[PDB]
Amino acid sequence: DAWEIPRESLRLEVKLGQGCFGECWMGTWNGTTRVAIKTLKPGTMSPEAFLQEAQVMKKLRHEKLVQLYAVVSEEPIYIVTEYMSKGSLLDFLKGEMGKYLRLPQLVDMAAQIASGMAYVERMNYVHRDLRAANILVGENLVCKVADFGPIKWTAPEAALYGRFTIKSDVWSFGILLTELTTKGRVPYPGMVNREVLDQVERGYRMPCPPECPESLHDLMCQCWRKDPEERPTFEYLQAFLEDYFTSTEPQYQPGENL
Ligand SMILES: *[C@@H](c1c(-c2ccc(Cl)cc2)c2c(N)ncnc2n1CCOC)[C@H](C#N)C(=O)NC(C)C
Repeated sequence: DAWEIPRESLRLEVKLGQGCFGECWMGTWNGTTRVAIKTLKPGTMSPEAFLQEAQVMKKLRHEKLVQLYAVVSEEPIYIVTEYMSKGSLLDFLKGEMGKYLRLPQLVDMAAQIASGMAYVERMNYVHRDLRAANILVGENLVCKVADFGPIKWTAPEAALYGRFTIKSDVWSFGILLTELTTKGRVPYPGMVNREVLDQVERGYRMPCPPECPESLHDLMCQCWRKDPEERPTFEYLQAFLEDYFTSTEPQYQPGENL
């Protein structure tokens, strides 16, 4: 295992995250290079359980998935990755940084996540938890996919029958598109989880968010088709979002919030 590294090489400066699973920090690796590090509390999560997501980050490599750098596979376990300067995509949209984002940047972000997911698609994996809080933003508004181990984001066939496919990811990607256009507000405003399952199942889909182009709401609606197989591919979505402003919405004018 060439991914393995020694311990004195990690300085853990700033503390970013925590919970049941363990902490995650900003650090340094061999004195110079800036990294992000994620830790394990041995009590709650088991040793072979926490490893799970790191075996998965070894077998994947793409400019839009957060990159593995090194691992310390002896307790307490450490996982080392590139440092995404600008935090979770959800915080970014909610906070004072995201009030000035308009459609052109928001669509470019969507296209980058779509790229990363089209790579997941090609490699026959399934994400399961694709949403704005597990997208990390970097310098120059680079967005990358982050979690490798919630009914408002999960497709119904998945939430009800455990059927998690790349098509169930496409559903979630559609909800992610509403997070990008409402500055990271919670999808299904006012509805609690049990009420969302009922409504969705009976055909309800979110309306076109204010100032969102109808062509982009149509796309969300393709991603939310009752039938998994009539939802588009990430290859299709990528290509669509990449060319948005020539091929679909060349008329685009900026507005007050998009
Ligand atoms: C904390 C975290 C990470 C991160 C993600 C994945 C891995 Cl394997 C290691 C660390 C971040 C990175 N890479 N860059 C910048 N910020 C990062 N954070 C976000 C800080 O959240 C406040 C990680 C995430 N996301 C986390 O908190 N996860 C546990 C399971 C709660």
